[PDB]
Amino acid sequence: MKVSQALQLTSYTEDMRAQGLEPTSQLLDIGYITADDRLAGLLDITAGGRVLRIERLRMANGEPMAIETTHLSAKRFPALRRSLVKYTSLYTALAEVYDVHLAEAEETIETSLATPREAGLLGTDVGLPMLMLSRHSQDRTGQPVEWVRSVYRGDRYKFVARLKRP
Amino acid sequence: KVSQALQLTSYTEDMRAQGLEPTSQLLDIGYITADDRLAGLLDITAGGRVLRIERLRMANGEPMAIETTHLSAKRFPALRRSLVKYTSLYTALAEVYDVHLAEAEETIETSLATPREAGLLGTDVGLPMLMLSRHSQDRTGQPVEWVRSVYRGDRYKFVARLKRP
Ligand SMILES: CC(=O)N[C@@H]1[C@@H](O)[C@H](O)[C@@H](COP(=O)(O)O)O[C@@H]1O
Ligand SMILES: CC(=O)N[C@@H]1[C@@H](O)[C@H](O)[C@@H](COP(=O)(O)O)O[C@H]1O
Repeated sequence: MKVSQALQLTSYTEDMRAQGLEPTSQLLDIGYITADDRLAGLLDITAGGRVLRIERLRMANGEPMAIETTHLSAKRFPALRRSLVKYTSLYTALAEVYDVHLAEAEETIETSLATPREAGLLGTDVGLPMLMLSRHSQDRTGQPVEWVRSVYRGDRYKFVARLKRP
Repeated sequence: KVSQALQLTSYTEDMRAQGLEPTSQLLDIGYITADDRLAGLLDITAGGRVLRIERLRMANGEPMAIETTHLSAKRFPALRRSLVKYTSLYTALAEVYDVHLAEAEETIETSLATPREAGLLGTDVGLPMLMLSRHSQDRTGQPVEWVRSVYRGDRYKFVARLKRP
């Protein structure tokens, strides 16, 4: 009953088309923030630097799946906020508008509980275990492009990884 | 929350990969009968004998996970004393049986702690847990193990390196 998601450097839009499900999104909030030392180091920008923050509800066939909050350097991508009016896929926007392509990412997987707001958005009981993911991605020139923190419904997701003995 | 890269390594290797000292407690070990599910996973006949091993995993002495391992009993004679000997299942597999893991599929999910798990892990019933399953095959292409582990949600995180094909 859970979606089985392969761990791979792919977009939510790509992932849902793999599942044969229709991906839609709801822009919960978008705008600029000032980076603290942590976010500055992750995006290789000067402390105090401006960060585009994008928060989206990701749905599969109209049902809430996850809330994703993505962070990118506003200085590098000043027209990206506006460009997302035209693109549903962030990765597609980066490729077509800025010729930026992701090459490597580190993804972290943890579990914890949703905030009251998240639980309301996802339609889950607030006591439901959730899958808390982060993704730190870099492009083909080795520059960090995004830092993403996400909350995936614990009752709808499992992740799958292929392991190899080195 | 302590980090741990997803790759085909043992608990022992992963712990020594950090500065953490791995210890385990053997909770139980015994034979069960395989249902169709397990029989398929281990490539034995339904009704076949499976060795189930239950271990408590500690990092620097603090309880971290309960790990339940399933293997074909017929394939691994004297596995119990061999596990006592080497402590690492993977070391035992290599040294005793000349069995070497080549590939595995790992599943990562959430769950809630059962009363048994909460008691063993010194935590609360209903604490969010990370539930990981590993299905591994050896260099002959044969499945070796099917493992299910429950990690304290407040103490563990798993890390994966992604690269675009
Ligand atoms: C790691 C994670 O939880 N989600 C990633 C996220 O890092 C990325 O920003 C998004 C872009 O999807 P889009 O191109 O469809 O907007 O795809 C994935 O879902
Ligand atoms: C959920 C999982 O992947 N558990 C793996 C398990 O499949 C594997 O049998 C175990 C081996 O460790 P050991 O040699 O006993 O120290 O390492 C665990 O981490």
